[PDB]
Amino acid sequence: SGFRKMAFPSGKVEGCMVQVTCGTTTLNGLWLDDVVYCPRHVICTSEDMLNPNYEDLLIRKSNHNFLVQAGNVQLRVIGHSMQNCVLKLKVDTANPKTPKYKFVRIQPGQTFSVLACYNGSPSGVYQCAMRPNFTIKGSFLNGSCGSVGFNIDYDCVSFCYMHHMELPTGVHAGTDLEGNFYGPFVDRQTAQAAGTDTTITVNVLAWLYAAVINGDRWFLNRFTTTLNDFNLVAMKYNYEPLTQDHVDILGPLSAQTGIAVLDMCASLKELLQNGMNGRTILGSALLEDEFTPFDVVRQCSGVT
Amino acid sequence: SGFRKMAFPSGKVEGCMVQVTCGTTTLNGLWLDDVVYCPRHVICTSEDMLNPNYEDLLIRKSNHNFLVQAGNVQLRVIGHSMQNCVLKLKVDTANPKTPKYKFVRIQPGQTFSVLACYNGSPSGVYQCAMRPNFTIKGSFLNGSCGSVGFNIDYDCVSFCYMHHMELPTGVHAGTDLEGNFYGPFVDRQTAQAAGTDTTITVNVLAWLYAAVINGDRWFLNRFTTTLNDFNLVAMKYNYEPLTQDHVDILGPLSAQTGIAVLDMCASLKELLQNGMNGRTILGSALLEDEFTPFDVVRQCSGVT
Ligand SMILES: CC(C)OCCCN(Cc1ccco1)C(=O)Nc1cn(C)c(=O)c2ccccc12
Ligand SMILES: CC(C)OCCCN(Cc1ccco1)C(=O)Nc1cn(C)c(=O)c2ccccc12
Repeated sequence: SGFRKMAFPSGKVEGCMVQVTCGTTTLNGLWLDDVVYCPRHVICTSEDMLNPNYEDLLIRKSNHNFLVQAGNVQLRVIGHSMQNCVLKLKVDTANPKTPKYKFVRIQPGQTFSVLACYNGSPSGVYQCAMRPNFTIKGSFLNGSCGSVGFNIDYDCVSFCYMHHMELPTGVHAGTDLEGNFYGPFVDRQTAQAAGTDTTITVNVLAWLYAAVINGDRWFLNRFTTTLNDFNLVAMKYNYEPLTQDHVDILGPLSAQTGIAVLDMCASLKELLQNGMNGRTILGSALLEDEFTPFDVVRQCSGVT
Repeated sequence: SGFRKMAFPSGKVEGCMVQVTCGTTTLNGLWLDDVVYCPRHVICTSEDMLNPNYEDLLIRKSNHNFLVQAGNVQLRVIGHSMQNCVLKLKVDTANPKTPKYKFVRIQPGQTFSVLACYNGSPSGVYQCAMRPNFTIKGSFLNGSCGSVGFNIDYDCVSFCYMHHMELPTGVHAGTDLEGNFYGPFVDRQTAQAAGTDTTITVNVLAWLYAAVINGDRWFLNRFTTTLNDFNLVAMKYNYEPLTQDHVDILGPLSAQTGIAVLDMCASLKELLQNGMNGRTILGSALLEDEFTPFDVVRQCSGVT
């Protein structure tokens, strides 16, 4: 029992972190096989970041201008290319610690772990979610660009995020491992505002199921609702609309607890309308939305 | 910017996890050098757990009765001994992945990361704190015994916790790596109640400093207080008393923000008395106490 915000074990990703330096700019890179992936803004000077033309700036860079250091040893760069907002640096040595991996582009509401790194060295690991406005609420200081987000399925690491930027409001933006930004963000120092950060409804419901499984049941009410009635309330409270696909995904949690999905929706509707009244659920005084239904099943069953 | 509950990178500890089986009981072990450390109740059957006499039960066990599996390969046990509530199994092979390490016994209020494991395989990593009642609020299912808690200082892992038990209230109890339980708990299936789980005041203050550093400043008030006046309020709200040692530890955070420690105490006093009024601090609707002042400095400075 007990329910914690849990990150994946980070070892498989730690073995991939390298430092990439171009000129006087240093950030993190991800070394998989004989390729090092890093944010393309490693080629920029501070002055270039106001309005960079990456294709033009890249012309002034050769293989020998990219310094890649894995631990305290230098990797030889034998090729380089730009794919969207990431640079792929071909090195002469395959990473001996390369885990089985995939590159995946996640949808909003999906969670993942971030291994925050500085100078190619891991500092910590935390769990977060792709917000519905395509930002993440991370913990990133200068030098953390190139840190990655991932999920693990047994022995395969699915990389889903690479850190690029902080918006002026302190929220974070980045790309998938193909270099495509999540959301409308661009790698340029121009003020970019985020859209509404709505609450991930299917994740709140999953966490209410986790709470029932662990014995926090005070919020269970005597009501039910429909998807349409619930969604009227969800819209009022800036919660994402609940679809039958979300209901389907909650099926195993509904089966384990015996609480119909629409009954849990009605309990969540009452929590939104009445508030918590100074009470807590799983040690939180607000409704947690960074656990997917799969995370709850995984944590409550002990998948390794 | 951004402030997250961050665990240490778990790779160095992942390389130490093994599965230990004795008879039909299986749990996790920690392999450092040529010794595997695990909870002594691996020698017990379910019936023995009601009132075990470990010294007597251990007489019926030889080296060949302990099965230690590291990955999918078996380690040869060449010696065994009981130290308090842990068994030390001497193996014929030093763990090639043994990191630099120390065994430390932490004080209440100190935080650490837990690598939850099942069958010697890591499932996840989370950050928690030794509560003032010497329990931890973890996330542990059957099979998680032997999972460890640790802190990392550059390349040295300081192991501070080994998981042994869940109390009937769903909170967790365990030992240091010398086998001494934190608190008064015993490894026997007898109902054991925990004392008052008070809030770690110095950690709440540290987290209020982290909030100011990241721009959440609404709670900053126009008051100051004294240690004695603050402690009258702390006692009323089941907060640990604040000492001058805690004030000393908050010094670097006071210096960085320009907010005197006693001024932050007065702001915390007003939050305790007025509540949050539906507002949040660092995305939390309650006062967080599982960040030490050192964790805040580390996270806000980017120590790797
Ligand atoms: C858009 C994201 C990716 O980067 C944002 C941060 C960009 N950097 C850091 C960086 C990345 C590569 C090379 O330098 C940066 O120096 N920008 C600034 C540019 N200029 C001209 C300023 O005057 C300035 C003033 C204050 C703070 C930042 C800046
Ligand atoms: C005290 C801590 C360490 O262990 C608590 C759990 C102890 N175990 C598991 C275990 C560890 C080693 C061997 O078995 C256990 O089986 N106890 C029970 C004993 N008996 C006799 C019951 O009837 C019973 C009924 C329901 C649930 C648990 C038990």
